[PDB]
Amino acid sequence: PEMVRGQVFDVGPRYTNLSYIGEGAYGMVCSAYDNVNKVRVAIKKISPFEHQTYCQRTLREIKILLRFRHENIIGINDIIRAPTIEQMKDVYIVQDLMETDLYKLLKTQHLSNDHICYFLYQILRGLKYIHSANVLHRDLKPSNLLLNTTCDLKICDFGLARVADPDHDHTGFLTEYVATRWYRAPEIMLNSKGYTKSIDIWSVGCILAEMLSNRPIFPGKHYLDQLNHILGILGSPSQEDLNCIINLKARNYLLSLPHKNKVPWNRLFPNADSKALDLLDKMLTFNPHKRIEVEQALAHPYLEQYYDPSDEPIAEAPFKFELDDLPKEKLKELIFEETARFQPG
Ligand SMILES: COCCN1Cc2ccc(-c3nc(NC4CCOCC4)ncc3Cl)cc2C1=O
Repeated sequence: PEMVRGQVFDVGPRYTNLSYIGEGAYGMVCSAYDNVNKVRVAIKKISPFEHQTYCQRTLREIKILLRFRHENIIGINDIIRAPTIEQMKDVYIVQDLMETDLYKLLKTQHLSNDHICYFLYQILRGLKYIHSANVLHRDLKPSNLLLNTTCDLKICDFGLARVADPDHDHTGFLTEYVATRWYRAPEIMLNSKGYTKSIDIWSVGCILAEMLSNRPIFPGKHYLDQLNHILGILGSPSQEDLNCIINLKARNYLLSLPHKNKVPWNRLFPNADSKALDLLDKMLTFNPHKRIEVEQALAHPYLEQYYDPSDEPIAEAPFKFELDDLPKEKLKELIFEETARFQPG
């Protein structure tokens, strides 16, 4: 076992010469040389077994990604874990290594309008597949959009991904939320658990805006500041949209705010393609029921040079619907079972 930044990476001898990439609350990613396929790969060490929530998220991530196969989505190529539940302290997911991500690219590179268009196309093409499986990504952001030197784009990090559940989307005002703050749709702060597909379209909207200027459109500094930033650009919600917010705490907060008029997109993005801003507007709609869906976004005139629904595949086996109540110890068993197919035996 090699250390990487203090963590044992128990993946050798097949995977050697490890370099730290990044991490999260319960895992670390490294590049590693695969001594079999003779390529570098990405390896995520996941260490979730001391927390039910991280176990839930580990099982979803693995189960979702094992069902998916698509050019614009990062798959799982191998899973390393111990041969018995007793000896299993971590799980390692092996994935295609990509050169960079959109976060790093936007900090260093101006994107031509043709690159923005192609990137957005690829995002939406992968998202069409995800949504067609009845899955939500729920943490779409530039650092989760990987790229290689030929500008192929793949969506990664399904750690917050969930099967859609729109009948249980309602919650109260200021309900805590885990996904990355700057890409949260307004309704998260108002009345939404983020259990419908419209949550991901908002994030893609934010990504498109950020591609146009190299800067996050809504960099909220804290939870309610995120909504402040959204309403500064979109302006005050209409009576009709405000009437869809039935929770009094949320509604009366909105009614307490000074009036704001809509900032026209062509004012924030003077050099942008007019069709790009027309799609941007439709993705960054305040009311989630009125917000554009993934297949309509693909059909938008901005993407006319790429749109080809016959070459925009859907999932063969969508998710049909309960791991919420299960303890740490039973989810470990389910993770062990879910990963059994990759064992030598
Ligand atoms: C612990 O997990 C948290 C959630 N995260 C974080 C993360 C980071 C990185 C990759 C990844 N990164 C690369 N290439 C790098 C891109 C940036 O620039 C250097 C190379 N290639 C394949 C993958 Cl899977 C995946 C994830 C992921 O799932």
